[PDB]
Amino acid sequence: YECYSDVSVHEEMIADRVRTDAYRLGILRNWAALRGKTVLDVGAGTGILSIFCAQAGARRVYAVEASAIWQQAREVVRFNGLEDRVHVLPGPVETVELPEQVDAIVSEWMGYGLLHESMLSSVLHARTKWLKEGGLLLPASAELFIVPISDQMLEWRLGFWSQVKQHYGVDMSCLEGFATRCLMGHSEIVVQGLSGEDVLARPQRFAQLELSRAGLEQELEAGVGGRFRCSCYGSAPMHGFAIWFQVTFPGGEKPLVLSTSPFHPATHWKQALLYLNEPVQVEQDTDVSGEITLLPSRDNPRRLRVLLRYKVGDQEEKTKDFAMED
Amino acid sequence: YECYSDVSVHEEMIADRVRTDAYRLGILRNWAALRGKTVLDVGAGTGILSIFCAQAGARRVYAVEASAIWQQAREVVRFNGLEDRVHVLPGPVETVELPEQVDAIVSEWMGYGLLHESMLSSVLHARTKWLKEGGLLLPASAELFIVPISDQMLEWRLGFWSQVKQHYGVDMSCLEGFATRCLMGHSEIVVQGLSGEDVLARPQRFAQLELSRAGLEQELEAGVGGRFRCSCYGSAPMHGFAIWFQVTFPGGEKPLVLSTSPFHPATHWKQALLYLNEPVQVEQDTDVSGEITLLPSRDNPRRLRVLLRYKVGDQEEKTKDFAMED
Ligand SMILES: Nc1ncnc2c1ncn2[C@@H]1O[C@H](CSCC[C@H](N)C(=O)O)[C@@H](O)[C@H]1O
Ligand SMILES: Nc1ncnc2c1ncn2[C@@H]1O[C@H](CSCC[C@H](N)C(=O)O)[C@@H](O)[C@H]1O
Repeated sequence: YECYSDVSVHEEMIADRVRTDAYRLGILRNWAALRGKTVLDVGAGTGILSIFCAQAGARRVYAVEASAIWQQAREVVRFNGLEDRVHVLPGPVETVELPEQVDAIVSEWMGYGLLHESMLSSVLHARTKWLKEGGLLLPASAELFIVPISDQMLEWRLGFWSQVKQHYGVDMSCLEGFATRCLMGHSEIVVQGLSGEDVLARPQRFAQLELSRAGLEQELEAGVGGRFRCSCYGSAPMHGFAIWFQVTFPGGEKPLVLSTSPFHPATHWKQALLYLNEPVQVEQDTDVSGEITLLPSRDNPRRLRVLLRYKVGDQEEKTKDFAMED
Repeated sequence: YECYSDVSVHEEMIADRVRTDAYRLGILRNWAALRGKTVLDVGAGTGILSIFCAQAGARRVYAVEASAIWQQAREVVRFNGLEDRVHVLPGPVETVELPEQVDAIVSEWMGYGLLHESMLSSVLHARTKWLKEGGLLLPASAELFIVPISDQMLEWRLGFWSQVKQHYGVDMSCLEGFATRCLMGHSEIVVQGLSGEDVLARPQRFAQLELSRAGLEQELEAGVGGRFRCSCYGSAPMHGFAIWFQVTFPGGEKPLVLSTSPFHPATHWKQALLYLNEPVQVEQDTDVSGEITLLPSRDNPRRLRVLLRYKVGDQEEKTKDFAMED
């Protein structure tokens, strides 16, 4: 059967060493709590996290996987001789039947912008249904950050048309307006990796999601987020905002943090970019504030929508609402 | 209006210096034939080729463009003060009405694998309808090449699963079979850029398309191509074949060749790859032969289909038919 996408998606995740080592170490550092205990792996994929749990000493791991990759998970487990310790089960976690409640849930559920097409609702469903009172959740929480940015690659693309004269003796500088409207004037969230120098101010946490928190499902439906305020470092053309997340694994010891910040090593999640309609020049101490909400799209409840109200310096407040890139 | 794709596509073409300089110089080297003459630019895009023709001395250029980018073409021409020499006209070349027959047609019509979603039929329609007897076609011809290849990036992806043990202490080598079926076992043409070291034998020309040739439209409908034979250079895991094209501009003087070969500087066309179902080991002097045809797909006449019958060394003849990547 056709499976190009199957392999590519899992290759990308497992090739993401930042992600995979964070889970590797985040699970292993909890060995004392996992040794001789049971684990549910929500969305086991190739089974890698389930085998990490077994390495950490778990007696039984339930590796639940909804798509066809479950077949590969079964094979990886059998091949590593762990079929008596890791039970790969097909189908959605919402309807899986387990022989027992579990001591722990592990899951990599995070989407682009944390919440775009994420498995969070499934993890919470599984927590409610299958996790023992006082059970371990790995990771245990997630936090969302926002900061104003100047995107060097975007700047290059905006400038491209004025470079045509130098290359080919045809003046196309008149197309800057066009490029700006097309590249910035849309209402789509753009997934792109930034570096530290693109960041124009101190990043601000705008949401914290404690996965054990009661009523988190209802919060996610209504929208998560809040206000933010920061001050710019120097002269720059601000292009908009970047948002990203981190998730935290409890330690034995200090917690382990898997971060997708532009200051930290790159991951496959990159960051989620929210472009203004056009650049705005900022200076040292330019105040930038706003209010942001992440919520389900109307027409597709799995698709991320962002509501943003913002103010840059002395410019009037502006609204720009986004929906995730196709 | 939403125009992200508009700008990106044209940015990519104009940013492709190999392509754009080839047209720049290919047109300019024909200055003696263009000076004081008329040109039809089929699919003018941003108008760049039309302005090249004006620089070459054309009295009048008809810049015909079917999509919304015509608006930008109009602006570029007005901005360069050439509205009296370059006439940007909206809509498909098939229904454009010109005041006169033209002395020359210029067009960049080539698709991936030369013929995937190409404008060749439109160029030939325009040639028949609008070009004067003995008129100049730029470029004048196209040639197609095939060679057996070993794709280093594919090899890396095939090997990936056996590297997991080293990174994360989980053995996933058992997934090689899976990766191979998924990455090679499909029937899609893959667009990817190769280097000279991926090429396993002397490339063979398998088709030549003379754009003035009578009945070329009927050839394209029936399928273009032919047999080929070559001999491998050394020990390698052969993954399949790469195909590519060149187009030729007559000189004043020697012709100018725009090539998309893996031995030549990279272009946005890259090459079109035809993977075997699994790798085959070849050695010095391993004979590789076959027959290849490029033709319209059944369900979408603009989509490229490739019929391939091939024989590697002592292995029996095999058929594998492909259709272009979604
Ligand atoms: N409701 C659900 N129940 C079970 N599996 C699900 C699910 N929703 C998504 N999935 C699966 O969850 C996986 C998430 S990707 C993470 C895979 C693996 N745990 C790893 O870390 O490498 C995908 O394979 C997807 O098919
Ligand atoms: N039948 C047709 N008539 C007119 N324009 C067409 C056409 N089919 C495709 N096009 C246009 O032809 C262009 C080809 S891309 C090449 C654009 C430009 N000449 C350059 O070299 O940079 C696209 O803009 C496409 O919209």
